[PDB]
Amino acid sequence: TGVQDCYRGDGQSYRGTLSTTITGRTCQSWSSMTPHWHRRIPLYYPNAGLTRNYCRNPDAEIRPWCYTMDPSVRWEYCNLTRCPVTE
Ligand SMILES: O=C(O)[C@@H](Cc1ccccc1)[C@H]1CCNC1
Repeated sequence: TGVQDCYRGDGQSYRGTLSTTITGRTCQSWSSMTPHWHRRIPLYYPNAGLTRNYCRNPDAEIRPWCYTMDPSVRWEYCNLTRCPVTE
């Protein structure tokens, strides 16, 4: 058996609710500008599902990511694995 939650391709299609980074930090809400001010917002990325603080990939990084709630760490890849391509 595989995982319950995972991304496919580069994860631009990911619409799950994972909200922690590879180091366990909490993702910052996309609509919030604190601790990090940014432009990965629906104004610029209207198709990308930038909702709550869920891991997403609006700008075609290699895998899903988020800004973090740690003021010293702007962004990280999320703690999300790639869905098995095969059985
Ligand atoms: O830090 C950011 O907001 C951007 C890059 C950026 C830095 C400075 C100015 C504009 C863009 C990253 C987040 C993950 N993908 C690109």
